[PDB]
Amino acid sequence: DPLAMDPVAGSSTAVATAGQVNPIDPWIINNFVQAPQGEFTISPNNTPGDVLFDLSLGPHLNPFLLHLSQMYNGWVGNMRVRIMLAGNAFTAGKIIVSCIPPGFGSHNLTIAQATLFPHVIADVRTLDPIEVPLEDVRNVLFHNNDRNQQTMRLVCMLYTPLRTGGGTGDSFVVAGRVMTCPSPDFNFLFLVPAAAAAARMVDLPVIQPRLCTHARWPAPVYGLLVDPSLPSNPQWQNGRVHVDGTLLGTTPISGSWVSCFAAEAAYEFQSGTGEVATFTLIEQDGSAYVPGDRAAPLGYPDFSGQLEIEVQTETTKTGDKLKVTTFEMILGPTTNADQAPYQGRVFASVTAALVDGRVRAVPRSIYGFQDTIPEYNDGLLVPLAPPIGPFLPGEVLLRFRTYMRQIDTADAAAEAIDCALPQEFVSWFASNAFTVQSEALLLRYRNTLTGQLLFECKLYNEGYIALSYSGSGPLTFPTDGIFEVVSWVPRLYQLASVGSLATGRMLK
Amino acid sequence: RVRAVPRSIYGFQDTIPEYNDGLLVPLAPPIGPFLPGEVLLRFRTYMRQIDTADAAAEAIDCALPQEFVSWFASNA
Repeated sequence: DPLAMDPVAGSSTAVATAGQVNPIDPWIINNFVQAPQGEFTISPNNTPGDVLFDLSLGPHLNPFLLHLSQMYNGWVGNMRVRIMLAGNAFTAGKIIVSCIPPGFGSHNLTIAQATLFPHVIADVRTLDPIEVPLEDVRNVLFHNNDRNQQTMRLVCMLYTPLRTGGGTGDSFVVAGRVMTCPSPDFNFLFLVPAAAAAARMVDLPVIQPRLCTHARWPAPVYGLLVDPSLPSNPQWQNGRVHVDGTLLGTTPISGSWVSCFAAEAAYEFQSGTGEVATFTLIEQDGSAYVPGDRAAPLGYPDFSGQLEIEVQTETTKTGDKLKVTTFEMILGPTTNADQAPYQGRVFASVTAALVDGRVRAVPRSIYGFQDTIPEYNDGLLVPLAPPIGPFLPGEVLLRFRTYMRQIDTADAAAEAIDCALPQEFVSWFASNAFTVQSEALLLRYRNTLTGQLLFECKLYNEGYIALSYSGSGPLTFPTDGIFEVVSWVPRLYQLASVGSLATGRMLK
Repeated sequence: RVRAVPRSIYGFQDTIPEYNDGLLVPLAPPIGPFLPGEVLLRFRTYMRQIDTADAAAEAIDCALPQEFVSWFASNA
């Protein structure tokens, strides 16, 4: 039957107020084309009341009109919608298409209430299309290019439950299509050169944590956790970057650089018993190191304890003869007391407890690890990326974790070391140099295989991730494991925390 | 009738005294709240603390200088 509505006027309203009244090509006027929001699906997974689609009047409902939209700044007029359903003889059901006037707002409507608006109902079996006029109910003379305007909408809902019979293959869905064309009342308004204007955003790579490279110790990432009893605001110098691409601290691009160094090596004689190698540091790509605006050469260790390093002749060409020695070097402050990576000079000793000229040192194990920064400049202030933070109340740092070999001395055992982003995300942000638009990004961590959402989190623009968690209590997450953006997100955005995954509930 | 002015402090602790011997008393509320990551800006001066073989400066803080106290009470 016809809609319970009176015909709405077109251009006649905005004549004495718009600067121009611009007509459209009559060939568009009645050619039914697939709307940009031209698809939907109904499946037994849907429940009566589910909104299959929600359209709002505007030139954005027709591809042609849309193209013209980029040329004018206003519009007025009525459109015409046509809906199609590709059902079976096995698909029983009914859909409701209702016109919701502007000003009504948003509410949860029961299928019964959906009927109270001018509507059209159709059985999912129909071979023929359904037609519904989308009138331009106006409170104002006309419309401007603004999707913040409240225009009349078309809401399609499942009126009755979809009930497939026969050999019920739940992989069966009814395909729906929406098509439109403008009623001859339609008119664009002011001619504006506005022909082109877009933007961009930030995305993350779909790499699971357990496929990633760790940014502070050169090993795969093995763990993904939060742990309120660890230091909340660590002062990590590696694995630091901002979402905008700004690298901080000693953060290298390559994960092969992480916790490694290069030097010219020699054996001076202060004590005079040549067991101590003196390393004059160079950058690991063989270029000269100059004390600058970071604490040490790129990737130089940003923690303490006693590091066992293996030092080999630098490889320049095939046939370069190689010497390889092991040393222990002390990373922390102690004590009367030499070592200033920042100035370019560190000492290790031949775990006497061979090699010289130019060498490369890689980490072999740690002894007495402590995750605090070494004394980089022998007492003097030094340039440092800032402590990670702040966090809202109840927010804690998301940790990517790997294990160092710690030695002993009658016993080597795994020791945990954490970082704020995997090296792939370090490289990703340094490379994209995204434009940042607000203070943090809302991310979901999801299992893309199973579909399961594990949690939500905040990626602050300064390059660290927060979760809300009250426990006390390291909490560990599956590492397989993809992150997705979001939103932007103000900094006081409240994240969701959690529940006892048990759902059941009783009528009571 | 006398006037008493402070000369030094011994065992300072910046917690309020017991003004009403156990009973509830009228009090300005604790300073706050603060957003997460926000902390109080402190105006600081030093009391002479005594000892007893050793007087040494001791820090004591307040939320606004007295001139700003007077300024707001006056401007309303």
